[PDB]
Amino acid sequence: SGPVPSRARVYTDVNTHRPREYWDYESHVVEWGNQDDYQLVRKLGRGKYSEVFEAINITNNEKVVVKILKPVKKKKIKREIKILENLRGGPNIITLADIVKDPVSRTPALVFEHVNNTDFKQLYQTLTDYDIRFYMYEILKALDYCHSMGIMHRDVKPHNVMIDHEHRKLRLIDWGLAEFYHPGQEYNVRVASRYFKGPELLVDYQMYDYSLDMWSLGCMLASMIFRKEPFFHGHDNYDQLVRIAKVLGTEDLYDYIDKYNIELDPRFNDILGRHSRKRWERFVHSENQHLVSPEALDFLDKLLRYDHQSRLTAREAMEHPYFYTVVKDQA
Ligand SMILES: N#Cc1cnn2c(NC3CC3)cc(Nc3ccnc(-n4cnnc4)c3)nc12
Repeated sequence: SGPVPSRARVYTDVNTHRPREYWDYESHVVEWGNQDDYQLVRKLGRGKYSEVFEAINITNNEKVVVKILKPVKKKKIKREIKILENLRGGPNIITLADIVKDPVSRTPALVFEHVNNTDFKQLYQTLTDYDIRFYMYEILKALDYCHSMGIMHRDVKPHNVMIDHEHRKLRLIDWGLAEFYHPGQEYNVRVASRYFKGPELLVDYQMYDYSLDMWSLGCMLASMIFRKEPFFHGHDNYDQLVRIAKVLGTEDLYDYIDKYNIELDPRFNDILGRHSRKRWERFVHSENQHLVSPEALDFLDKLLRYDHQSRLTAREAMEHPYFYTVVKDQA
């Protein structure tokens, strides 16, 4: 007779108190700049819904990044744009600088500030214990901000974090999966990269919230401190939950599904089984030990919970002892 509802613990009603225009993005009319202000220098990457390029703004000679959209429902384009406009100027959020359209193709393109990134496959190996703490704090600033502005990112993962290590500068990018949180709303669970999916997505619980992002942050942290990328390495969406169960154990999994009355896919019946909750030490070794501390593990344990209501908020995470060195240094 149905699954049990959930409300976010924090920033629950923030969009309700706003003018409709703020979250009702289908009514947003898009303000188009001049496509001839930007000349593409070279391709930077691909996506599911985009091709990305370095470009020059010829009026100021500023370097710029251009995300040319593949055909996607116009609703989804207005959402990314609206979300980006709402968040502009927020801490460690990428700045949307312009929106242009090819006058012939009619293909839309988003123009962003350039960050002098160093790709994470090279950067993460160089990273000290202190660096991980510093950049994790920087990410949490962005997440607390967007959550406080009524927005879930829903795609937090290393590819979506730009770090200019030289200037100790971080930007959270790709708001193309992001959505507005409204209490009661049932969301698409076919979101996020497999390795970063929260249990709520994996068991098809739709009434999820900001805390989804905190799970994915936990996945990031785990891979960085344990130097194991990715941390939960499922073969598919089913085996992804099993890879999690083999670590957080099945006891809390079934208490979770019980608490929310979740109709578990029949196909999980075979493969899930019974597994104990492991201790973090099973993942410590001499190569990664210098990154691992009791603080780090305490923090990680409080991100990585099945029950979304029981995970740390961004603000609570920022107040954790793991960050005391960082908070002191920022004053
Ligand atoms: N936004 C943004 C942004 C800023 N600097 N920077 C850089 N800087 C590096 C020196 C080159 C690379 C990059 N790359 C990609 C690749 C693939 N997808 C995206 N993307 C998808 N949706 N939004 C962005 C970005 N994106 C960005």
